[PDB]
Amino acid sequence: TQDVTSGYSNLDLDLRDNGVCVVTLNRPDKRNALDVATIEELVTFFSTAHRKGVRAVVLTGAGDHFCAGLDLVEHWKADRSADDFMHVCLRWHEAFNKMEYGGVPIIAALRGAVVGGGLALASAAHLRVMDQSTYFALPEGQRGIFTGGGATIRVSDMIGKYRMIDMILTGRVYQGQEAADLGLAQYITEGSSFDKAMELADKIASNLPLTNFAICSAISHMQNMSGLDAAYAEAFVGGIVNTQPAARERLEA
Amino acid sequence: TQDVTSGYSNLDLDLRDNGVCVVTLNRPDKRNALDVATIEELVTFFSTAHRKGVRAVVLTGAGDHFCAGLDLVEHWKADRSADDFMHVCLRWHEAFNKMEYGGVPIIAALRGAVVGGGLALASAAHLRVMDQSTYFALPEGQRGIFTGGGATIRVSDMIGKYRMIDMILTGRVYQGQEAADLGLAQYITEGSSFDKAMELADKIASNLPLTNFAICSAISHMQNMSGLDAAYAEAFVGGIVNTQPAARERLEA
Amino acid sequence: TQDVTSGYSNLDLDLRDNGVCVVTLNRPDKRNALDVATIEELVTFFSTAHRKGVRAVVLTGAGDHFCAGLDLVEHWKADRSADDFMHVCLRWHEAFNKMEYGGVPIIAALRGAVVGGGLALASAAHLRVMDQSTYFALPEGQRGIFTGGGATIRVSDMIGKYRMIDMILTGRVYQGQEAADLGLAQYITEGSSFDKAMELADKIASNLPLTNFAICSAISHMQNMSGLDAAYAEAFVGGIVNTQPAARERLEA
Amino acid sequence: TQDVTSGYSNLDLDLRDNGVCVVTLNRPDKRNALDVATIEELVTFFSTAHRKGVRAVVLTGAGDHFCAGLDLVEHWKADRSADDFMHVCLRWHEAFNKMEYGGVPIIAALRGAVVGGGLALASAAHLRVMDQSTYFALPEGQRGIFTGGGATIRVSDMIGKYRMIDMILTGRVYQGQEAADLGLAQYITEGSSFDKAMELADKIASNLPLTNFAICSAISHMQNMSGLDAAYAEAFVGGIVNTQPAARERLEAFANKTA
Amino acid sequence: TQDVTSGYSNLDLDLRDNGVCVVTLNRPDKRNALDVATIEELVTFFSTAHRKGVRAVVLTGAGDHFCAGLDLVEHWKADRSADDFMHVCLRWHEAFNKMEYGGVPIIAALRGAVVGGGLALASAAHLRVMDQSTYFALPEGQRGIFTGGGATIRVSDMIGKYRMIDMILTGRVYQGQEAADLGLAQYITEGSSFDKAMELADKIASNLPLTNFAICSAISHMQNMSGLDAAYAEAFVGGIVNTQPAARERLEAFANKTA
Amino acid sequence: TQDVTSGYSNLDLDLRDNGVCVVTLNRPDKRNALDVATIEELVTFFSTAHRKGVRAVVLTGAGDHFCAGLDLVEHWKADRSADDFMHVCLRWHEAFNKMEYGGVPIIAALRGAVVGGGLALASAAHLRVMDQSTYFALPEGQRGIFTGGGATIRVSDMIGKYRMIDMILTGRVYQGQEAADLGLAQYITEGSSFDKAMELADKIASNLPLTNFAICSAISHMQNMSGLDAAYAEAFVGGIVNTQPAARERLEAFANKTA
Ligand SMILES: CSCCC(=O)SCCNC(=O)CCNC(=O)[C@H](O)C(C)(C)COP(=O)(O)OP(=O)(O)OC[C@H]1O[C@@H](n2cnc3c(N)ncnc32)[C@H](O)[C@@H]1OP(=O)(O)O
Ligand SMILES: CSCCC(=O)SCCNC(=O)CCNC(=O)[C@H](O)C(C)(C)COP(=O)(O)OP(=O)(O)OC[C@H]1O[C@@H](n2cnc3c(N)ncnc32)[C@H](O)[C@@H]1OP(=O)(O)O
Ligand SMILES: CSCCC(=O)SCCNC(=O)CCNC(=O)[C@H](O)C(C)(C)COP(=O)(O)OP(=O)(O)OC[C@H]1O[C@@H](n2cnc3c(N)ncnc32)[C@H](O)[C@@H]1OP(=O)(O)O
Repeated sequence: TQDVTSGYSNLDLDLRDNGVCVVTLNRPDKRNALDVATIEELVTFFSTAHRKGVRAVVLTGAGDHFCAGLDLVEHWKADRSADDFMHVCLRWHEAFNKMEYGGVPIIAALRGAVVGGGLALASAAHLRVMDQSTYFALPEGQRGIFTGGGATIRVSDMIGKYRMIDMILTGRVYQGQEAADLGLAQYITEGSSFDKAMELADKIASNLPLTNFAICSAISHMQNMSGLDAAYAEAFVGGIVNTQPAARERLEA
Repeated sequence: TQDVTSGYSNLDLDLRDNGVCVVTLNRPDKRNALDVATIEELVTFFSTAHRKGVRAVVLTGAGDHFCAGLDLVEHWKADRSADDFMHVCLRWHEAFNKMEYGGVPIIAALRGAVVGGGLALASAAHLRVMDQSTYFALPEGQRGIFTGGGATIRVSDMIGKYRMIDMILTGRVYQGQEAADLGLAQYITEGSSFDKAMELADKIASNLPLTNFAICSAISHMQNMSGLDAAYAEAFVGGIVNTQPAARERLEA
Repeated sequence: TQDVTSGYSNLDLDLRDNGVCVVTLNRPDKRNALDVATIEELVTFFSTAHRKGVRAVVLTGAGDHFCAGLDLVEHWKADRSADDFMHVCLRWHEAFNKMEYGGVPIIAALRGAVVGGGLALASAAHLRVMDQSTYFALPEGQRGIFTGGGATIRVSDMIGKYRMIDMILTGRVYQGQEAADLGLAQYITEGSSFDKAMELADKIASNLPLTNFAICSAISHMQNMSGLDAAYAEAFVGGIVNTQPAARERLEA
Repeated sequence: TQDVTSGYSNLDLDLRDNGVCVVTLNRPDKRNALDVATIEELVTFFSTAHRKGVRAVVLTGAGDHFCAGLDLVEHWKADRSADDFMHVCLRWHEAFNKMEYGGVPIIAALRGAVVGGGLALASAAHLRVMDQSTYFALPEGQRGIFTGGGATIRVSDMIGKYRMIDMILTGRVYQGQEAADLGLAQYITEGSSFDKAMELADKIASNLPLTNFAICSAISHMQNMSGLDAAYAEAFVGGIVNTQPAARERLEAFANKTA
Repeated sequence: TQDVTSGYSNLDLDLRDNGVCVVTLNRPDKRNALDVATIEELVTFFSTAHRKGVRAVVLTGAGDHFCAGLDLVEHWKADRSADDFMHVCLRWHEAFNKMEYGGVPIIAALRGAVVGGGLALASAAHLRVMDQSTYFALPEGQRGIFTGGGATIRVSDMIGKYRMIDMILTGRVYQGQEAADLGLAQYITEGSSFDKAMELADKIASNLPLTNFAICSAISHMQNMSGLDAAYAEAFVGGIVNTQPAARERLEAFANKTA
Repeated sequence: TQDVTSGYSNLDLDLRDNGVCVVTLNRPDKRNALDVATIEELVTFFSTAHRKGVRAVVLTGAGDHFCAGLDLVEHWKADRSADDFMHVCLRWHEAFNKMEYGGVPIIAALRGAVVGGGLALASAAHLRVMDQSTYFALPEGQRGIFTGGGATIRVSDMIGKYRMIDMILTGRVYQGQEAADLGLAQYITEGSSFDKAMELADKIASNLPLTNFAICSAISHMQNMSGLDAAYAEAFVGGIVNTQPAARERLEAFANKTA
């Protein structure tokens, strides 16, 4: 429906009949580099997806490469001051925080380069599916750049603080089974990562809206707390989710 | 001694001469599903084990399956309100928090199904030993249920926040070497997981009570703090543990 | 230069022309066991390395073994009170916290035994390179000792809280590819770990001082915060690092 | 300007030439109770105020009472499920978190009742100015319910965890100088709270945008961290704010004696 | 009832018909010093009070002094090792954490000395009522020792980290209105603190059990989190408490004008 | 002694026979503005004071004003890059964190201006004694800049997050009894703040070294944790401090009646 798919210049959207929305980064000529305009579009989409009824998102990059990172051309031309760039980083965080804590399951279908800000974007999804062409790296460090978008936060949760520091400090590249085993992606396929992502998304979309909402917002929040306080919060999350009428019906079913 | 082993209807206890207590979930006809009464028995046992002198616990399920999770039959019949269930979840947390932070080493000897609330229980032990029949999953999500018992907290520490979200979101199953390598169990055996657990427990029971106490309570607490404040707490833990007379004797020995 | 290399009795220093400083634990006759005097030397070196211009550190042990841990001979002879030892532990933390958050990249070239306090020291480096002779363990637990130096904090980040508890509780030893895959070291070599560490250090030293500084201090700090507050801090770190003139020059370059 | 004050209904907006925007809850016949429509307007306004160039906000309620809290009528009628209401609460948090961490100085000009969700709203502003008619309460318990809008977090920061528990647990009312001294408001006036709020806002709007942004976002974030980690973050905030070109003229003013 | 008040020795218990239970430390000849036996009784009582249906607790000390703290005699005599005493402290925490996070409203009716561990005990209650004879101190330093029972945590929440450090570092004594204003007690009376505590408790007991449970457990937990994460948890607490069937009658009372 | 008071320039040090060391900022003609050289001396002194045996510190400023904050002249002239200044701020934190968590009791004897970084410095001490000439402010905004030295952390702990935001956001000045009551200083005197500080310090120095160390380091660390985790840490702190041999004589003093 146009109410979900229109309004974006750098994203191509395709809403399926079961509520799965394919969100395709659409600047293939620039390897889907993320400029401020695209980030704002991500903020808008992920701020409203839940309320608009989107049941799950399959996030992919148009072309052979998922995302080449922050748009360094725009950055270089903009000749940003430290405060201008700090502000740009907060917009990246607003988009990625809405993805991580927004409650709509996001499954990234990766191909080719998932680098720098592109790895930050991939990390903001709940699930990642990589194929035989996919590789991960934070190569900007070699050119004096500190990766943003919360990669230092999310990639540390994915592969461990020390492997994350190794990646940004050395520009080390991971791919194939090695990358999956490291924790960069939960799924690796010999075929189409898009098709595998759709299979996962369709199954997820068939689950209860509230249950998926809790799974895709409460767990990240609880990981930010002491486990002794998270326990208490979890009891309230379980109280609401597990006593919903639709849930009771499924148990009976 | 009856002072340690009597008083439980759903648990079968066997106290060995070296202080190792075998705690066996004993509802094999229901695949050791955890109902409120069993949870209360776990709260009682783990609230008092340290003060009663138990040196280590080998936790296992009677039968071919460790634990089938929360008792969904009791749940369905009870037709719980959100607040009734929130309260039931707090009891699960009281039992599992007493296990994790209580200071008595717990070694789970797993077999067959370790699912849903059963994985939450297994996660509350310090060590897990799995065998060739053991498998892990959080299958309730497919039926609209959010897993409780702190699995979102402990399993995230075990396998990573994103693999934990993947498990609850998709119902994904892990077993064999793959599960051990993922972080679901530190030990995998080709033989008896109970026998391997006993070997581990006997060695642990031969160590100093206070040292084991600190290992099995302080580390979980320190992980809940900033590493800069945990450092300070660790200095005091080390100060008390490492200057005990029994410790000095062992160095000399 | 003497301004960087002189002043240490238990450490041997070698400053290379590109700012890489080799810091060699130098008590090979005692397997580089760490006594209070050596710890104080580590506090001094790592408190001043950044301001003295050191660009990266290659940390190694003289001889066939990296570090045998806390000096148990000094400990036993000192017959320390709980408060005396608590104070000794705070000095270990001061040294290791200066290593972890000080902003100077530290690459440990490991060989042989990396045990007890020696594993705590290795863990305080950002990167670890192990060879075919390297092994890791926390064997003091068997003799009633709780490992200090923040190993419970850092090793948990490296291999997971539960694998860390397993190591201290059982004295379990890891080595070879198994240890690297577990997360004990990011690099494993069939040749010289010192040579591989130097290769890494030389590449790191060729990067921008400020970028390396942020990578080697900000990430550890952000991991101590809720991801929602770390996001904000990261924006300011990115703002300062990514708008430095030297960075702009490298983009143009 | 039309791009800042247009499109709203429950809120009345007035952008002054110096960048101060007066945001008035405009449902006086309902004592400005916050229903879902009004919360969504607050989410919209505070999500974009900074980027739209608003320099400061004076938040007030039309009529004799600032805000009576959650619209209990809409709530009772909707007969909400626990998940329906949890979702409503998250919208409140989206609005109030944007107010607290958004970087735009907000000064609440209070009058009369500042109760329940109304106190949650007042607490989400950086500064509060109360007058002699202002009174504070968390009467939720009386209705048999729990507060929301982050009142348990913000009011505890304002008056202390134990005084916040006392307020919701007993329904205790605070007003006058006692309320100001307790920490419910930094300013209390014998006259118009609105005029005092405008005075504060005009002075704030005359300061540097970046500096106000940091003050109105960084401090709340640093309070959520261990002080040892917050110190490191503070250094980066100061590094960016304290070396901005716009501050050098003022630093020079001190160098001599013009300042 | 016998299933609530039986089996104790160091504590005297009186369960009133409205569910208010009066818990009295009963060792007046020792100024109610807390020895290990008394702490275990507090652990037992507060671990089960909620499930036993206690609606509110009025905690008080027999005699002229609320509680003189750790039983120094038992302590000195036991000549405890550092690990022995660390274990004793953990039992204190088990009792006091159950009081703070247990969900049962606790109102302390203070008189005379509320010192050392005695202040730790008073701090573990949600509300404190002091009279004109009440005084507060953390004289541990004088004995050459550190406080316990979570006083460094709770008293800092009550009066501020720096005032808490001042108290233990100098042995400074607070009393009267000054103590109340400092944050040591929310209520101060010219008469009987016990009667004022009972008034508070009876009103609290007339509110909804679930609502009081949330107020007396959720707020302390949310203070331990970043405010951004606490907000999410608050939404779930409100979702459950605010949609409970028992609250609808009261919401209706407001819908009209009976309320 | 020469091994404690030698080698400094910007600081004047006087070690008294009872172990109390008077640390005086000695740049009165500059109102004791903290430049990089002075911060490095504070880092050096507080990094070693505990191991050197200093029992307590009385921190004061030469002249009529405690400390005017960051040396704005050096700052303006250096025309620092954001990273240069971030690094300067980290040095400030190294000094102030060593003061707060170092374990050596610090008592600030204030006079006149305690502003900007000067308040950050005063806030890093455990106790503050103000006189009738003392006034507090965070006038950074006026200079178009942000505070530093952890003022956003420590002052928020002292007077409340919202009063701290008010101070930097409006430049509001506090003084007299009002400042003391707000939480800016635990002690206010009609006479000499220095003499009152010395009285406090001498009494503190007469207590046990280990006990003071814990009080002056453990409490700040425990405030950075969830209260449930802090309780466990407190038990270990108490285990070590409360069983120290040196405290038994004092415990015995109570056993009888000599105490
Ligand atoms: C995210 S969790 C949040 C938890 C909470 O905040 S619960 C609410 C707490 N907050 C409270 O419990 C505050 C409840 N309200 C009051 O105590 C009083 O209304 C006031 C003290 C605020 C003002 O008194 P007054 O001047 O006498 O006005 P009133 O009581 O006669 O009410 C006038 C109208 O305002 C209406 N009104 C008034 N308050 C609301 C409302 N709150 N929702 C809906 N309609 C309302 C009232 O119904 C009337 O509507 P009408 O009959 O159509 O003319
Ligand atoms: C988890 S860490 C906790 C750290 C702390 O709390 S340390 C203790 C702090 N707390 C303190 O340091 C408080 C110390 N006590 C006092 O200052 C006073 O006793 C009071 C101000 C509380 C009351 O004064 P008063 O009415 O004159 O009573 P008293 O001082 O004559 O004492 C009467 C009896 O109570 C006894 N008594 C009194 N206090 C204790 C006790 N505290 N342990 C044991 N027996 C005690 C006292 O010994 C006497 O016993 P008796 O000789 O057999 O008749
Ligand atoms: C880590 S981020 C920290 C952020 C901040 O702290 S920013 C600063 C906040 N802090 C402030 O904004 C405080 C600014 N200072 C004042 O408001 C006043 O100087 C006082 C109220 C503190 C004292 O007033 P007064 O007795 O009239 O002294 P004065 O204003 O005549 O100044 C006398 C000398 O002290 C010098 N002086 C005075 N303050 C400084 C300084 N602050 N840096 C350098 N030189 C200074 C002043 O320049 C003069 O130098 P001179 O012309 O060579 O004789």
